[PDB]
Amino acid sequence: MQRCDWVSQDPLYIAYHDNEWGVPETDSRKLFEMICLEGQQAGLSWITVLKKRENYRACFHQFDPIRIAAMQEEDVERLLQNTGIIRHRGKIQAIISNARAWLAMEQNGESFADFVWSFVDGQPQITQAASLDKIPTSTPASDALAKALKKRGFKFVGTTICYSFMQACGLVNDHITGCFCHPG
DNA sequence: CCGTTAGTCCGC
DNA sequence: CGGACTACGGG
Ligand SMILES: Cn1cnc(N)c2ncnc1-2
Ligand code: NA
Ligand SMILES: [Zn+2]
Repeated sequence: MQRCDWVSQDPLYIAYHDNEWGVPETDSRKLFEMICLEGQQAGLSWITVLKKRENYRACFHQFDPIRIAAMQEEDVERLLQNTGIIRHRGKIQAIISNARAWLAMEQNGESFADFVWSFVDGQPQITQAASLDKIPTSTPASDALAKALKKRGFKFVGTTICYSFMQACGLVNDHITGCFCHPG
C-alpha cells in the first residue's frame, strides 16, 4: 500500500492517515478538538501529539467546550504536572481560551463548522503534488483563517497550524497523487 | 532573533 | 549522560 510521505511505520499513525486525515469533517466539536491539537503540535512532531491524543481527550473532557471553559488556574497548574500531555502553560491555557472563544461564537449565532468551511469554495481542493516537498505549508486561505481565528480570541493558531488543520479535517485534500487515499 | 514542550540525535 | 535542535509567543 503506497501512502503519503509523512506516514511512519507506526500503526497508530497509519490508521490516522488512512481513516481520518483529509476526510471532510463537518462536526463543530470535532473541528474544535482538531484546531486545539494542531496548536499543541507547535515546535514538535505531529506524532508526539497523536500518541497523546487519548490523554488530551481524558484531561480536557472529551473537548466539550463548556467543561473546558469551566477550568481554572488550579486545573492549569495541575495539568502542568501531567506527563501524558505537553506540559507547556501557554498551550494548556490556549485550549481553555479556545473553548471560551468557541462558546462566544456559538452562543451568539456562529457555527464553528460553518465558519471554518467558509474559507473553502465548494469542494475541497485536491492536490496535484506527487511528493511532500510540493505541498504548501500555508496558503492564502490558511492566512485568512488564521487572521479570523485570532480576531475571535483563539490562541496557537497561525497560518501554518491553520493549514495543517485544513489538511487534517479535509478542507483541502493533500494526499499525494500516488497515495492509495488520493481521490484519483 | 530569543523563549518553550517531547523527542531525537550527537558528542563526550 | 547533557546539549542542540527542533511553530508558536515574544521584543
Ligand atoms: C504530518 N501531519 C499529519 N497530520 C497532522 N494532523 C499534522 N499536523 C502537523 N503535521 C501533521
Ligand atoms: Na465553503
Ligand atoms: Zn495519503
